[PDB]
Amino acid sequence: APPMKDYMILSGPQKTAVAVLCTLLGLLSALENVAVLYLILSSHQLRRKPSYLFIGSLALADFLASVVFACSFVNFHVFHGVDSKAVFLLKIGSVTMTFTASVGSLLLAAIDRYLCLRYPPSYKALLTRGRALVLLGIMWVLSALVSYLPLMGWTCCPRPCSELFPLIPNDYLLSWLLFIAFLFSGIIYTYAHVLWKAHQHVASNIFEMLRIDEGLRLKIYKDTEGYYTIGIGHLLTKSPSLNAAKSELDKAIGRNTNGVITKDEAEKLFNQDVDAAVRGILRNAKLKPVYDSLDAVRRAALINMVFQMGETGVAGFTNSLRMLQQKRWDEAAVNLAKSRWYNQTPNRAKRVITTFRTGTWDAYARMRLDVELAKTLGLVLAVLLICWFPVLALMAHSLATTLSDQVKKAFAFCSMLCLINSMVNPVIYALRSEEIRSSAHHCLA
Ligand SMILES: CC(C)(CCCCCC#N)c1cc(O)c2c(c1)OC(C)(C)[C@@H]1CC[C@@H](CO)C[C@@H]21
Repeated sequence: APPMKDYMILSGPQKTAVAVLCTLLGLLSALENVAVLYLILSSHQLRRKPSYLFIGSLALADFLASVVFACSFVNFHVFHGVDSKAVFLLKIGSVTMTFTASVGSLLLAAIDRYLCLRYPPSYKALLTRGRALVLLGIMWVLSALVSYLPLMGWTCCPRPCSELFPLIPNDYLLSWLLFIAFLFSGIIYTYAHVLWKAHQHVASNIFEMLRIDEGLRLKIYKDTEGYYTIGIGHLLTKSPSLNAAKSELDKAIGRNTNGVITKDEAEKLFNQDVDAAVRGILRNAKLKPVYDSLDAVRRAALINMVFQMGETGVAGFTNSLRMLQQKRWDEAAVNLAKSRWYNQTPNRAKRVITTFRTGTWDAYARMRLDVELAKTLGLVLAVLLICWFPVLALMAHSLATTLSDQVKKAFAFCSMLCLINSMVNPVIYALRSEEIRSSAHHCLA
């Protein structure tokens, strides 16, 4: 077995360099984690949600790691400290558990977001307050099992020992690294899916715009005016007869629908009405110049208006139409707010008016705050990936070839990044998370 002092390498000023960085970063990391752990339990709206149970569990795994790692790293390297032979297997095992639990905490946070975005109405039933804690425990137990194995019956006896960590073999590290790479593969595969489903909800085009405003329905419905309609506002007949509307439906689809149409039929019939709306605007002397100046987003906002009150109606908004052509967005936004169209349908008008001033689909963005929560995580996962890649790579190199004191020195400075990662992560939540930033004004006082 190799000696304990052989793993202590400090070429003069690098001993006081770890002493100034590791002690400052480790105390500052435990300062932010405690400001997050209490914050989740302090606010009534944050404690109930399962997403914040994984944010809290990360801060819990980070707080304990920030104190256990910074204590034992400065102790062993800077002050040449050796507590006991059994206590060391406890120190290392405690660091191994707290940092593995940070990874696992984020995997559950990534799984939480996958279910939320992939299956949104079935999320609240697929993931409950209890189920999240059951998943937390399972993750914490498997964290402790893989982390304390050396402490238990695993140690390097006839098998070669690791040149980075004392008393631990190459075979156990290989096992933990492969286990951690399995947790990372889980994170990468689950989050790649999270970004794909988040793009689906932020995706906008006119069909998805008017789907919100007009209201999609594959069954025959009645519009505000009282006439029979189908899909995205496709008025069938003004007539009070449903059988007349049912006949009009079979006429417009070319099949015996019996009151129900398919989604791609509603999309077919929609683009049929959009093409017809566009032609109407073009064959309108007052509307065409306005349409000519508007972009792919603002053009859709005008078609939205033509869908609502027809070409002859929209053409009447001469005051606003002049501003839309002159690109005076803010002046048109306030002028349109002074219309009867805003006084009759404020809900829809505000959104339409916004698309005219911003030039963005943000006004029609579904699940925006739940989607921005997935964005927060992405950055947290990026930092995690950045900081941990050099540390794990040196541990992988350790098992394949023999490494000299020059590599051993470099590993100690990479180990400092885990501490930086755990310090940076609660700052990301303190800046992006809107629910945390909104609670930051009330909870602290
Ligand atoms: C943060 C981490 C990268 C976690 C790796 C988990 C172990 C893998 C398994 N299974 C890590 C890196 C370290 O360099 C060390 C760590 C933990 O723990 C203490 C107790 C502070 C050690 C003190 C003695 C040093 C000997 O050179 C190694 C120090």
